[PDB]
Amino acid sequence: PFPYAETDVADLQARMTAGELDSTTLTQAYLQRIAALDRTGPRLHAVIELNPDALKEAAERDRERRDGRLRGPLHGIPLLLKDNINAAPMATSAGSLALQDFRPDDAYLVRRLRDAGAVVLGKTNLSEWMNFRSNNSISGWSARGGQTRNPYRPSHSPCGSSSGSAVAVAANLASVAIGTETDGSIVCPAAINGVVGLKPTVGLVSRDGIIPISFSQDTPGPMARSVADAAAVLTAIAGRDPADPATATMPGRAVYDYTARLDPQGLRGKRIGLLQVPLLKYRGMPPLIEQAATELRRAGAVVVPVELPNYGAWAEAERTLLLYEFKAGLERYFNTHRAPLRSLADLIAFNQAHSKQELALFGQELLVEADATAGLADPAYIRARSDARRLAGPEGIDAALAAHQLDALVAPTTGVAWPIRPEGDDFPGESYSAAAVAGYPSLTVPMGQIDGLPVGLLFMGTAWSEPKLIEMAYAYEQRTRARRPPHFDT
Repeated sequence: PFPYAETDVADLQARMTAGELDSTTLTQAYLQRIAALDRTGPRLHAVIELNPDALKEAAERDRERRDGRLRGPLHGIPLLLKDNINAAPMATSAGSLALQDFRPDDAYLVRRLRDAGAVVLGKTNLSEWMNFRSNNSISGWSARGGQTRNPYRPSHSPCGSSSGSAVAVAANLASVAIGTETDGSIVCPAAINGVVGLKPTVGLVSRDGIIPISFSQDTPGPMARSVADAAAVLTAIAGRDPADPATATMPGRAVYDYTARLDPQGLRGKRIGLLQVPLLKYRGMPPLIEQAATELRRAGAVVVPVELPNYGAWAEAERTLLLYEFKAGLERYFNTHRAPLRSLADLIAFNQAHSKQELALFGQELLVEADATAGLADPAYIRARSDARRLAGPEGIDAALAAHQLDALVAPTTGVAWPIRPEGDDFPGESYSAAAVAGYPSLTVPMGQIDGLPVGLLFMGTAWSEPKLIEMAYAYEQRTRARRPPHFDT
């Protein structure tokens, strides 16, 4: 029995405050569990690199605690970081062999987490290049990290690209983790691995020190077994950073503790739109989404059916903006952090020179396509960026919210995990693209399982609605508690 299985941040903090546990002992527990499950047994491959300073940091936090000098709710809490997020002295590789020895200084959000007292356990594997390398890619695979596996059923996909962070949290390999989303990359693997994932409004959390895809859509976000844990993490990482102009665009930026929004009455009087989307009829879904609507109502919410007409009509425009933004953003990142690659051409050339190890399972067609883009002054890009955002936000989520005076929209996040195959992902559908493309907050909470595989309930709101989304998600979670632990089905 793993003694800290399913234990919240608040409870770990309580055990430490009482002296029954400390950071060093807790960190040792996770390290030993990683040793037992990650590259042997079920071979989850969630962790791409351990932090050589993890135990040094744990010991520092415990020494501080013994002097009665705490940093807050995350003091001594071990967590994992997706390996597109800079954190010394580890590499930040995006899963690529080209960056296996590239060890840039801490990302802004990592500096914040460390000052908050969190212990960085290590980095987690991801779909190589945040799944922007090929349309034939296999989710959760990278050359440097191998194949991340779903702990519910290790033959099946963890989704991604925040694959290792989702898996690690679900399998109790750390307390909490950080992921990043461009479109789906937090909430998809969170849902698929039966955990909570929160993708904030773009700009709430700094993107500085993260290997980027999209200035318009990218955001880091917390991944955790519970909403309370996710809220604690968000409190620590939210804030303005002059390095990231997107964080200057937040109106009424105020010091805010999101754990104050953990109200079991948080759904009373709320109005929720149940999105009329194809995933409602996904095989096995109707009983779950029906039960979820019912539980929302039992918690005191009003739940009404709502359309988001032409859901996905931004797809073409989004693909275009991502290609352009990936080239421009990556090349800027490589320059800023003095990486050993400086261009997308360099990366493409590296991969061909290392084809046996990098290109054996699938190609790099999307890298090539992005590299072909003329740059950010192309009016085609400008129009695509503007169109995608307008369709998904003002004309999508906002129009639906306004027309029915709603606080949030909900839908099943995605379908269930699919077999890991050389052919690449057999993707079932999504309801998270609107929020990702709008740059608006979304949050997935476990709502049950189909055939023993987790499914999530996705909440979405307008820009800067995280406090309210968190209240509503928490109130839902507390009366359902639909997460079950994985048990590594064969």
